[PDB]
Amino acid sequence: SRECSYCGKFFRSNYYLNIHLRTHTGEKPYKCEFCEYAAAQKTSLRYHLERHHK
Amino acid sequence: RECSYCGKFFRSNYYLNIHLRTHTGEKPYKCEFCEYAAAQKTSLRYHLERHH
DNA sequence: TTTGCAGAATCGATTCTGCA
DNA sequence: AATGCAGAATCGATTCTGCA
Ligand SMILES: [Cl-]
Ligand SMILES: [Zn+2]
Ligand SMILES: [Zn+2]
Ligand SMILES: [Zn+2]
Ligand SMILES: [Zn+2]
Ligand SMILES: [Zn+2]
Ligand SMILES: [Zn+2]
Ligand SMILES: [Zn+2]
Ligand SMILES: [Zn+2]
Repeated sequence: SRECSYCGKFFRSNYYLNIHLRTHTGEKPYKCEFCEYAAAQKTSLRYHLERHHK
Repeated sequence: RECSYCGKFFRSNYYLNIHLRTHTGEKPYKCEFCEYAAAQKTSLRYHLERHH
């Protein structure tokens, strides 16, 4: 589907909905290799690398 | 009135003392429903409103 | 159509400031 | 002058979206 069962928002793709759901479930598949930080989306990890590891 | 962490200046020593918590991580405002803690009163007030 | 990059927009959470 | 409440202003870690 494309509707979030938590917050009711409607998305352009099933693909992004599934990413979106991570924000409610707490799943965070992108692990920082340098510390124990994890992120739901790729952009958050990239930002984390640029600012805490430099 | 000068902070030694970020070099910023503040209007009073009273607020400078509060400001330092942003760096030192001292969080005297404590939620009585969960383990949340805050440096400034407004943060605790916001926390209580939407969460509890 | 489904996946993905990349970075701007968003808005929760916090800091700063007007006034007492 | 020093303390303090309360809300305006700001920030930034994440979500969202133009584009491919
Ligand atoms: Cl304390
Ligand atoms: Zn949702
Ligand atoms: Zn969208
Ligand atoms: Zn890290
Ligand atoms: Zn480090
Ligand atoms: Zn400082
Ligand atoms: Zn709480
Ligand atoms: Zn929360
Ligand atoms: Zn910003």
